[PDB]
Amino acid sequence: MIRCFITPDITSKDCPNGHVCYTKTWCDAFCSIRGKRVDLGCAATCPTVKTGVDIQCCSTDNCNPFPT
Repeated sequence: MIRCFITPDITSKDCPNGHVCYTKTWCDAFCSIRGKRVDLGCAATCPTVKTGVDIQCCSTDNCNPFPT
């Protein structure tokens, strides 16, 4: 059970089976004009990410706000 921010809307949700919040960022084909993609979510464990995807995982409520 954890509360986290969730994309795409960027609002907080209860995740009854979650234990971490995460922020994933990466470049898609439009990175050069729109900036990085940002995924905010909750998971039972910190996700395993592939090359090109940055991730930050934390375990307190709403610890993954949209980057400023």
